[PDB]
Amino acid sequence: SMSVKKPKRDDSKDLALCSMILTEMETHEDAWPFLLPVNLKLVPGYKKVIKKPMDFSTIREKLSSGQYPNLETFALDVRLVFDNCETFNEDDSDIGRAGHNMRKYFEKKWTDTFK
Repeated sequence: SMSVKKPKRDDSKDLALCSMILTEMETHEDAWPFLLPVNLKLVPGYKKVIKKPMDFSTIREKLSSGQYPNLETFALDVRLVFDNCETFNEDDSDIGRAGHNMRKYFEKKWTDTFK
């Protein structure tokens, strides 16, 4: 509360560390469904159904330009990518499986880097 603070967690490396995680996600072989924004002209149903599209290239631009106020807002956009994928793709599809794999990969990197 006022003039009463928990000890200051060092967040000075968070930008660099999120960048490295994002690099590792970018270079994963199952990243291909997620590298660029879904083409909203060419994928029927996407625009109406997925209220907040997100992809790695959009996260990367947001990261590079100081649009994440903290590491939790960064994790929320990464998770959004996978939540969107699950909303639109069957579990038993290449893209559906890619999404589950990438989410797993991300969550472990996140835990090991920050928890």
